[PDB]
Amino acid sequence: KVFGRCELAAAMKRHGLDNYRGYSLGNWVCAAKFESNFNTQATNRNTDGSTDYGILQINSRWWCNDGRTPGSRNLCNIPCSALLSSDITASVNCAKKIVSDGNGMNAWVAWRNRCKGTDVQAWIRGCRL
Ligand SMILES: [Cl-]
Ligand SMILES: [Cl-]
Ligand SMILES: [Cl-]
Ligand SMILES: [Cl-]
Ligand code: NA
Repeated sequence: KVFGRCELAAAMKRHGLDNYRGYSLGNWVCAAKFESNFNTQATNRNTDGSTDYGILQINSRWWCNDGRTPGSRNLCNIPCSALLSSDITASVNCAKKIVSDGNGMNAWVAWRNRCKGTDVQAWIRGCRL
């Protein structure tokens, strides 16, 4: 599913990401924009053999099981395929654990490089939320 900008903001708020760990909704929408272009089916293979899945491009090295990342963990206790669903619940629940792991949203390199220190509120501006 490719979400609209305001549609995704509302779904993220629905699932309790707005201001989760102090990160306003616009940070999460901006991260999703640059990780996946709002596409829940996004996947991207990394040089280490791990794969990133879903609208927040959650990586199989630590967070989900895909059966093909040797030595990896599954800290969200989910198959990586669950992160590709049109329902964002699994991606949100896993993102909450990632963002709580010590480095905040810096865990998403694209957030650090493309959202951090910008006017992230622009990503939710105009939306009925
Ligand atoms: Cl915001
Ligand atoms: Cl594996
Ligand atoms: Cl949803
Ligand atoms: Cl933080
Ligand atoms: Na894994």
